[PDB]
Parts: sequence; C-alpha cells; structure tokens
Amino acid sequence: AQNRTIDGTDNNLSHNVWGSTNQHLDRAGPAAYADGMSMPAGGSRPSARAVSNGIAAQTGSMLNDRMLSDWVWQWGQFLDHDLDLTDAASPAESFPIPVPMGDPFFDPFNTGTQTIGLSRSAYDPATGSVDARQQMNQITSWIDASNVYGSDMTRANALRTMSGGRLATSAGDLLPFNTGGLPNAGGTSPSLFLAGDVRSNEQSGLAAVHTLFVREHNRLADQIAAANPGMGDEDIYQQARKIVGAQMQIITYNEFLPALLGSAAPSPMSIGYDDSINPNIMNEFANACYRVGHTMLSPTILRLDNAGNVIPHGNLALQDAFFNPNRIINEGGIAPILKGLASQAMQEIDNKIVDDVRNFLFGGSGGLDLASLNIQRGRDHGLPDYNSTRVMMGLTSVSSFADISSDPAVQAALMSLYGTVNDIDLWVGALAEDHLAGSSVGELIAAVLGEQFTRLRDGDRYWYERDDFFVNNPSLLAELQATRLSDIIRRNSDITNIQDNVFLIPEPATLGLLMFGAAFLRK
Ligand code: HEM
Ligand SMILES: [Ca+2]
Ligand SMILES: [Ca+2]
Ligand SMILES: [Mg+2]
Repeated sequence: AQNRTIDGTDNNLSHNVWGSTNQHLDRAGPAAYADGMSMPAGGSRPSARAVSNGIAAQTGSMLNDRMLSDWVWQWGQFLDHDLDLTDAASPAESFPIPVPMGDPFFDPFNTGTQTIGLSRSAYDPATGSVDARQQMNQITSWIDASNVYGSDMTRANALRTMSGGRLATSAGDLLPFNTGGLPNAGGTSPSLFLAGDVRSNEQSGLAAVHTLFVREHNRLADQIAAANPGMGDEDIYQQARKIVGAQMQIITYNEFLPALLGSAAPSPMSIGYDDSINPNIMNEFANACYRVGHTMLSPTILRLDNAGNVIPHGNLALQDAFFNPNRIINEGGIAPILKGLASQAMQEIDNKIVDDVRNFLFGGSGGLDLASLNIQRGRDHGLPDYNSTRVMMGLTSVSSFADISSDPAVQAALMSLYGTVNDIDLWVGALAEDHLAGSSVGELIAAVLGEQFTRLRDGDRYWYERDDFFVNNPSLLAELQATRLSDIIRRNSDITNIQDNVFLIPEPATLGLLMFGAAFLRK
C-alpha cells in the first residue's frame, strides 16, 4: 500500500510540504513581536523568573482531582515529541532571563545580576527582518510515530537493522546506543540511547516509552515475517511502522485525550479527509498551551514490581532521571517505570510547578527553571497575550482577573505581576483558568488542544481509519481499534498486574492487596 514519507511530505497532495520537517509553525493569528519583526513579545512584563516566583512556586504536593496517573504527562511528552521540535537558532541569539535580586535559588548572594540562559529558537531565515519571525518545526507535524522512526531518511535508516523489518536494539531489548554519533539531546556520546526523536534521553520515563514502542515494532515485524514469509525487509518495516503509527493515533484519541480533556475531548473518529487544513503545529500550541506537561510532573517516578512493591534500587527522583541511560540499564529496565507511571496520581493542572523542575540547581551556581523557560520561550516566539489568544480562538475576552480564576490567591498573583488582564503571558493565563466541568483543563487550553487535535485527525491523509492498508485489512483495523496502551505494555514486558486504562490510577486498595504475602515495607 502507499506508505507515509519519513519526512511528512507528500501527505497533502497539493501543499506537499505541509506537515513536513522544517515547515513554519502555524499561527492562530498575528504574532506579537514588539516591532512586528523579531523583537520579543512581552517586553512590558516582569522577568519570566519573577513570574515563576510569583505564581508557579509550589510548596507542597497537590494531586490532580480527576484520578489521572503519571501516564497522562508521560504520554503527553512522548506525543509532543511526535508533534513538534524547535531547537536553538545558530548562530546563537542570547535572550537571557533576569534573576530577581536575592532570589534564594538563583541569586543567593544578592548580586542583582544573575540570569537564566536562553538561546532563541530556530526560524525561517526569510522571516523576521522585514516581517514577523516564524519559528520552524523540525519534525513531522503528523501523528506518525516520527518519535520512533525519525523525521529524516538518514536517521530512519540508522535506526533500522535492514533485516526482517526490524529496528536496532541494545542488550536487554533496550534502545540502541548512538554509536554513529547522530544528533541527540545530551550530546553525541555513544553511551546515550538513539531513538526516532532526538530528545529520548531527556528523562528515563520518556526513554522507557521510546523503548516500549521499539519493542512493539520488533514484535510486529517478527510476527509479520513469521506469518508472511518471503516478504522483504522494507515491506515488513513499513507494515510494522504503519501499525505503530496507527497505535499512536488510537492511544492519543481514545485514551490520552479523553483522560486529560474529559468532557472537552475531540471525537476519536474523523469526520472525513479535509485537505484544506493546515497541519503545521500551531506556535501557540507547541510553545504554550500544550506545555501543560510541566504542571502535571511528579517529583518521583515510581518503580514497582508485579506485587506493587518498590524495586530494590528505589523509586526514581525526577532530577536523577535526566540524561542518564544507567537508570534503565542498571536499575531494573523499563518495566518498573511502565508500571510505576500507572500507579501514581499526577500533580494538578494549575500554575504550580514542582521545585524539582522549577528550581533545578546544578551546584548560586546556576541551573534550570522550566517555568521561566516556557514563559521566556513564548516571548521569543512572539506569542499573543492570553486574552488576545482567547479572542483568536472565538472565546469571550476576559475583563477582570476574576474572569480568569476563582482562586483569590491566583487572582492576586496575576494582579501583582501583570496589572492588566490584557498583558498576561499566554502560558500563565492558560494554566490559571478554572477547569471546565468534567475536565482537567480550562476553556482556553481545551479550545487550543481541541483545535490542534481536530486538525491532525481530519487533515492527515494517513489517518488510520482511511489508510488503504487498514481499509483492505479490516480485521487488523479492528484489532488496532481494540488496542490499549496496557496491551502494548503487557506484551512487551514482564508486567502482569496493571489496570486496563493506565491513564487512571488503580483502586486505592489494589497495591496493598496485591502486596499481601509479599510486601516489602522498608523501601
Ligand atoms: C520530565 C518531564 C519533562 C521535561 C523534563 C520537559 C522538558 C522540556 C524542556 C527543557 C523543554 C524546552 C524548554 C525551552 O527551552 O523552551 C520542553 C519543551 C516542551 N515540552 Fe516539556 N518537559 C517535560 C514534560 C512535558 C510534557 C508532559 C508535555 C506535554 C504534555 C511537554 C510538552 C512540551 C512542549 C510542547 C515543548 C515544546 C517542544 C518543541 O516544540 O520544541 N513536556 N520540555
Ligand atoms: Ca510526527
Ligand atoms: Ca501543577
Ligand atoms: Mg533496505
């Protein structure tokens, strides 16, 4: 059958570049650069770090109220790494975040001169001088498992064995090592994993789900070859790839979005192929509204055995999970994490980000604040303010801080940071909204996510329901439709006791009762 390109071209048969690598991020409406060119938006607002301090600071654990597991954010990130990537422009354009004088984490010597580093995002070089700067998406916009296969044929080929349609692995059926020194977040070291997306080593949970899908690909490839001998490597590879790409769509629209968006989730079925849809990820989605992962993040990733015990090498502190393959290689493999993610409730969706990523220090000595980066990134990308974005999406504009949040502490923080509802950073406003009834997000986030996911459903010629391969093999289409993330976890690991919907935490008594007779209580 027809197969997707690796680069996302030739999906839309008129604008063939649409959805492909290196396309512009779309915009919902006009950019808000101060000068209409490249000068950052939000130049009247406080420091991104002052905003982080004033509204994202979290002193205690705050569980979500909809029973959602850590799988919601882990899938969210994995799927993000299928949708969009924008690295730094080169030559580097520095746009540092001023640290408030006396900031207890980043300026404890009261210098008044500390910054958090940020280089401005890559953009189309034909933009940003005489017209608005348009940032580039460096992976395929399509939900096509480019996070497994790569977004260029060179990397895609590097990931393959070229025998039996398979993807390379390392010892213990783990991701292959980057021995060829291809581009990779964390650098070109051969001791880092190589996956379809360059960010796979970012943290161990991400790496674990990347590994899972390499396992699933190889299972499919082996079984296809077994059932259909005489088929060549290329044919087996493309068939397994097409099944895995369909799985990404099915899990995303049937499990993840219903979990996160709830009442606001878009239909999991396409209304039909609309080739007029721009599938290029929207800047305001990629670089604000879909960055709702950071507020969900838990301080620890649980690592559990089949009895629900913490494994001997302990749970994994989020900070210990960054750019370190050994957490998987030497501390129990992927199975404990896959189970663990299903077994803990994520943090609430709100302005608050855990200290583990808001105040990640490397040694005073500098470090990482994901809240500050997100805020500055939205100013780098010329994103419209929160309220303008509401109007861009056909929502009413707010006219008071009470219109944003019914929490008086959130109201007060927004007031004392911004002074007017019309100059709030999109990411901050979006996360400040009261949640829709039956949802874990507010109206703006619902609308922006709803829009993006509607486009990628109806705008993709290889949306799985209309791929000739699945149309011509209805039994496979049906088996795909009945496939959940838990099924993939189970058949590619040694996990025996996991709930069928890994996006929802299990009944409170589950771990205790499974532990009975085998409980390890010293962890
Ligand atoms: C441990 C978990 C996570 C880590 C460590 C992490 C880290 C990062 C970092 C460092 C960036 C770049 C920040 C910047 O300089 O602008 C980023 C970007 C992003 N993150 Fe997160 N993130 C996590 C979870 C999530 C989740 C759960 C989601 C979505 C549900 C998400 C969505 C995004 C998106 C959309 C971007 C922009 C991606 C691009 O287009 O380049 N992240 N993440
Ligand atoms: Ca993709
Ligand atoms: Ca939170
Ligand atoms: Mg070949």
